[PDB]
Amino acid sequence: GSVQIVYKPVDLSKVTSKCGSLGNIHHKPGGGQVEVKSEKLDFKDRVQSKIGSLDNITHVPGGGNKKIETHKLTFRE
Amino acid sequence: GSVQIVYKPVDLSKVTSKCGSLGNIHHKPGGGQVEVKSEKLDFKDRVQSKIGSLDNITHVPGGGNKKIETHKLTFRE
Amino acid sequence: GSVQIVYKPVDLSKVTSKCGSLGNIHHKPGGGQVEVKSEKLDFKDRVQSKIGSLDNITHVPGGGNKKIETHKLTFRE
Amino acid sequence: GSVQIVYKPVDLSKVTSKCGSLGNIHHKPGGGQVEVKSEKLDFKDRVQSKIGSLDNITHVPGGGNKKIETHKLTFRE
Amino acid sequence: GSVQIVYKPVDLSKVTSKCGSLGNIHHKPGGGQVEVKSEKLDFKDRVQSKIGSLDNITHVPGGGNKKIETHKLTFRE
Amino acid sequence: GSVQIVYKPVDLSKVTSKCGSLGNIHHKPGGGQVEVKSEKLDFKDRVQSKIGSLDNITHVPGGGNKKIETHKLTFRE
Amino acid sequence: GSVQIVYKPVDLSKVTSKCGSLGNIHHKPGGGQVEVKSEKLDFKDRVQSKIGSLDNITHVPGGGNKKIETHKLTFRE
Repeated sequence: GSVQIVYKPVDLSKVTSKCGSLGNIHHKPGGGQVEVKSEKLDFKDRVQSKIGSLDNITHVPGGGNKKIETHKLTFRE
Repeated sequence: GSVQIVYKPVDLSKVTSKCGSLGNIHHKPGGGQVEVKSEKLDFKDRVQSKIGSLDNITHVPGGGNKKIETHKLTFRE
Repeated sequence: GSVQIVYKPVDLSKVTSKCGSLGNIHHKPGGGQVEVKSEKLDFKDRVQSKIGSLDNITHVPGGGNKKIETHKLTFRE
Repeated sequence: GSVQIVYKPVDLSKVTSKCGSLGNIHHKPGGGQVEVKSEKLDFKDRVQSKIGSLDNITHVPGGGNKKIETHKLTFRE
Repeated sequence: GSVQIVYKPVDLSKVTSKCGSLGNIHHKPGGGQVEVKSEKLDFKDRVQSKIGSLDNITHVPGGGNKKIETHKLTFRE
Repeated sequence: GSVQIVYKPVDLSKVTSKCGSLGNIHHKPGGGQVEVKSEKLDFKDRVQSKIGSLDNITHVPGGGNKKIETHKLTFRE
Repeated sequence: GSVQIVYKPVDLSKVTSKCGSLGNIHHKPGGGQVEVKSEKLDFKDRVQSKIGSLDNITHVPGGGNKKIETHKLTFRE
């Protein structure tokens, strides 16, 4: 009683982006006020806590393109 | 009772980005005020805590492109 | 009862970025005020804590492109 | 009952970035004020704590490109 | 035809201020951004021009009290 | 036709200020950004021009009190 | 036709300030950024021009008190 498994994922994908020009991009924030009053914090296992923040990203890629691919062959006899 | 497994992922992907020019990108923040009053913090295991922050990224790649790929063959007899 | 396993990941990927020019990129922050009052901190195991910060990245790569790939064949008889 | 395992990852990847010119990149921060009042800190095991910081990176690579690859064959009889 | 003029201003004024204590006075500004683009300026005769300014007075007198008094006898025959 | 003029300003004024204590006075500015682009400036006669300034006075007198008094007898026959 | 003029300003003024103590006065500025681009400047006659300045006075007198007094008898026959 043979088990024969044949995983053959072929992937000829493409992800592609032509641009002429990005040009004028002003990002001109006027100041903030933030206040946070915590007493106790217990974080445990897997955490990300951005607590009490005032911030400004200006993320201008020259085409940001992204491809994700997850293959998984679990087997249990 | 033979177990024959054949994992053959072929991947001819591409991720691609032409640009002419990025040009003018002003990022001109006006100042902040942040206040954070914590008493106790216990972090444990796996943490990232950006607590009480005032900050300014200007991330301008010449095309940022990204490809992720995770293969996994677990087997349990 | 033979176990025959054959992991053959072929990967002909590419990640690619042409640019003409990046040019003018002003990042001109006006000053901050940050205040943080913690009493106790116990970090343990795996931590990253940026506490009480005021900061300014200007990360301008000439195309930042990135490829991740994780293969894993666990086997338990 | 023979166990035959054959891990043959072939990887013909490429990560690539042409640029003409990066050119004008001003990073002109105006000063900060930061205050941090901690009493006790106990860090343990694996930590990174940037506490109470005011800072300015200007990271301008000539194309920063990065490839990660982790292979792992655990086996337990 | 005699002209007899008799100016007799008597002034027994007082201006007065008792205080116990002034005590805690925090003046904690978070930073600014100002931009001014003038081409031509011609000022003439009597001017005060504070142009393009970012500033912070903290004027804490121990009682500031002020008395003005202007007398004037013009005469034209 | 005699002209008899008698200017007799008597002035018994007082300006006065008792204080116990001035005590805590924090003046803690977070940094600025100022930009001024003028082409031509012609000032003439009587001018004061504070152009393009970023500044911080902390003027704490021990009672600042001030008295002004201007007398003037013009006469034209 | 005699002109008889008698200017008799009597002035028994006082300006006065008792204080116990001035005590804690922190003046803790965080740095600035100033930019000024002028082409031509012609000042003439009576000028004061503080152009392009970043500065910090901490003027703490032990009571600053001030009295001004201007007398003037012009006469034209």
